[PDB]
Amino acid sequence: TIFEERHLKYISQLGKGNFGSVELCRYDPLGDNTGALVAVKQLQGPDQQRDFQREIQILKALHSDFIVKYRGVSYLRLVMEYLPSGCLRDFLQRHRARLDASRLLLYSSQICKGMEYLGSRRCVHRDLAARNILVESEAHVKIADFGLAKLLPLDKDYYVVREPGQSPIFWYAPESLSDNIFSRQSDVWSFGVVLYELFTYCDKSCSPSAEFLRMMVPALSRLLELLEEGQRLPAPPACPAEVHELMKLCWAPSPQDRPSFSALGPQLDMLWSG
Ligand SMILES: C[C@@H](NC(=O)c1c[nH]c2ncc(C3CC3)nc12)C(=O)N1CCCCC1
Repeated sequence: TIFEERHLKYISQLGKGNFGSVELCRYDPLGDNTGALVAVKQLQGPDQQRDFQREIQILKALHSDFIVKYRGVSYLRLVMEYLPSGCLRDFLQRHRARLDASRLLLYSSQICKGMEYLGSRRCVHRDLAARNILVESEAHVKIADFGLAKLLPLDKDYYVVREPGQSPIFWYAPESLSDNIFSRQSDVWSFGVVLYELFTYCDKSCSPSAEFLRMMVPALSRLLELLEEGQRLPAPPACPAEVHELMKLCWAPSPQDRPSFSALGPQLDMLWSG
């Protein structure tokens, strides 16, 4: 669980995003190109470093088949398993022809259990989106990107963030947009949007962005008015009705009226079997 920097050998960039990068490296103590591939996160500020230390301790404490696996650290860097299939967003866009409704329901279920495990750990993810879900195998996904994750204090069930969110606005719960309030129930909001991503196969032309522009002053405020009015994303083409109903349930105006991940899971399992 401790990796010497000199044995970690740079290959390429996997991702870039707010103050950090993920790289493909080979952990290669023999120096001969035979070592295992790992994904390595690092920062590129005094506070981001503190947040980074917290992100590591959170992921180190997580153990689930549906959460990207922590491998160790190097001292400054976070070492993780490397999933060559990349993110679900690109996987969906590429393998559209092979993934039927069941597969999509299998993914949904797997993400759901993962989120149920996070909630049980008192962890709010804050950035659930298909781009942050990694693909382990054609029938297995894992939640990643804990850079924004917060631990809820025992006394509270919500968290308030001082500075504005830097992710696409179309994934945020209304109370996050208006008051910077994040909770396990704002995660359920974002999960509804992830479901929408799965059943559109993250098609760009019917993405949240594209759909918002079609429904029509600051964009953040417009989106708020639309959601306040009860406007919502439409059923993805060929989307099963029961699955769309689940989205709308995740998109309940008030966080208390959104179902828990533990309630959702059973329902997704039944639809998967249905
Ligand atoms: C989502 C996050 N990825 C990870 O933490 C990964 C862990 N093992 C992986 N195997 C393959 C990949 C492919 C997708 C690039 N990613 C990962 C990431 O890339 N980013 C972008 C940079 C900032 C953090 C979020």
